[PDB]
Amino acid sequence: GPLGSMAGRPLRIGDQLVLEEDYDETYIPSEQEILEFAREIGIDPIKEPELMWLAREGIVAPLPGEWKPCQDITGDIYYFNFANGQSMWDHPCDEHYRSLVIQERAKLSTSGAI
Repeated sequence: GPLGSMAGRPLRIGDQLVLEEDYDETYIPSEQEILEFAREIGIDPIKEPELMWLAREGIVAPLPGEWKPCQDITGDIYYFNFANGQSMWDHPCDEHYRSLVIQERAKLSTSGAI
């Protein structure tokens, strides 16, 4: 026996399929694509153009250097942090941009947001 903590962890090859491969940094998004990320992250860009400067940077921004997508053995896609050893079911940068929009909106509205 191990006479302490056991290391008999499960293994699979389907759990090794990482989806991070290509990304472009220099491309410029169209106004229709900036409006699409603004509407997707919860913004009304017709009345909230500050939160849409946030969305312009939003659509071009990549994931942090420790986080990347991978395949789960049930046949599904998820996100994993390789420095902390943590999983997520939504994009870490997308969840960050929603939180950043909400906090910027609360500051611009001086806690009187609607």
